[PDB]
Amino acid sequence: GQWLTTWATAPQLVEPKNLPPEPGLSGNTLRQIVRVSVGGKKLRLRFSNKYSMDSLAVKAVSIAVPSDSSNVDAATIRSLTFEKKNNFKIAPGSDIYSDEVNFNLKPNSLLAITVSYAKVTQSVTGHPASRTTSFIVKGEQTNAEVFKNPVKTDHWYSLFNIDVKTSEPSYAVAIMGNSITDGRGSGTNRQNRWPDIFSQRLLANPSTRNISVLNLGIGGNCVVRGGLGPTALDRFDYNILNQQGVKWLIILEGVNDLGGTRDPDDASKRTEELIAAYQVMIDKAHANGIKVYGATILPFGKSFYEKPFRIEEWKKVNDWIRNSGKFDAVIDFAKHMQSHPNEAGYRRMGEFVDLNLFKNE
Ligand SMILES: [Cl-]
Ligand SMILES: [Cl-]
Ligand SMILES: [Cl-]
Repeated sequence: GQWLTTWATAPQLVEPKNLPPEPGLSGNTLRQIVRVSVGGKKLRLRFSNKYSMDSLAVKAVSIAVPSDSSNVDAATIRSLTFEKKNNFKIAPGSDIYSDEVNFNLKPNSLLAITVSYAKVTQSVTGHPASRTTSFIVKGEQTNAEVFKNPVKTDHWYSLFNIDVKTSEPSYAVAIMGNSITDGRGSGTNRQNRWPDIFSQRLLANPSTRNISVLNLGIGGNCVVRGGLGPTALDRFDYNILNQQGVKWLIILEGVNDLGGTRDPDDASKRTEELIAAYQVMIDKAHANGIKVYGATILPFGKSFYEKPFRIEEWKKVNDWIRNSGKFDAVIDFAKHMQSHPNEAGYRRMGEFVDLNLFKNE
C-alpha cells in the first residue's frame, strides 16, 4: 500500500490572542475534530512544531469516531505510537509522524484526535482559523468517552495532516490560499469550506472516488511578503511538496498582496512580484510532477476598493491567470461570480470546480 494524505491544515505560529483559554494546554487534554476525504483502514498522523521555539512534549494521542460534539464512540478509540512509545518530545522546528495504526476510516467522515500535553509554553504551532470547536479538559483524558464540562476553543493546535494507505491509484489536490480557502464565513463545526464541498463532490463520483483534498489556506496570508502566517512562497515546500500523493495544486491567493498597498506605484510593484511568484510556484510544482490550476477571484469587503488603483491592478492579475498560459488550467471563480464570504457562496464555489480536471493519471 501507498500513503495518501487525506486531510491537512497549514500550520503557523499561534499569535498570543489565539492561544487557548484557561486551563490552557499544559498538562491537559485537547480533543479536536477534522473532516477527512478519502477513507481507508491504516492511518498515520503528523504533528507539527515547525514554527515554535520551544519543544513540543505530548504524553499520549488517540483517534476515535466522534459521537456528538466532544464525545466519542468508545469502541472506536485507538492509541497512537511513536516508534513504539506512547509519548513524544520534538525539537523546535520539527514534526513527527505516528507509527501506522489500524483504524476503520470512512470517507467523508469526522475524526476526533485527542492529545494529552505535558509542559506547553506561549510559543505554539497550530492553525487558529479551524472553523471548528476543540475541547480542553484537565489532566490526561486521551481515551475518555465523555468529556465533562470541557472548555471550548475554536482553534486547532499541533495538527498537520492525516495519511491513509491505499491500494488503488489515489491522489491529492492541494489548495494554497488565504481566508477564502481556509473558510472565513463558513459554518463553525459544519466543515463546509469550499474545499470541503468540492471534496464531497469528488468522493460522490465513481471516476474521482480516490481523490483527496488538502486545505492549505491561511487567513490573511500573502504570497510574497507580509500578511498573516508564513507566506505562500515560504511555506510552499513544507505545505505542498511535503504531503503524500499530491498530483494537483490549486492556487487561490494574492489579493492580500495588493490589499495592503498604499499608492499606485507600490500596487504595480506588488503585482509584478506576485506574477513572478506564481511562476516560481508553477515551476516548483512541475518539477515535482504536480499540475497547477490558477483560480481567479474578486476581492471581498469594502476596504480593498476604497483606493481605486488596487482593483485596477487586481484585474491585471486575474487577466494574467486567465491568459498567460502559464497555469495548466484556470478555475475562473471571478467570472462565475459576475454571472462577504459565506456558506452559500462556498457551496457555489465548491460546486463550480470542474471535476474533469482531476481525472487524468
Ligand atoms: Cl476541533
Ligand atoms: Cl484538508
Ligand atoms: Cl484573507
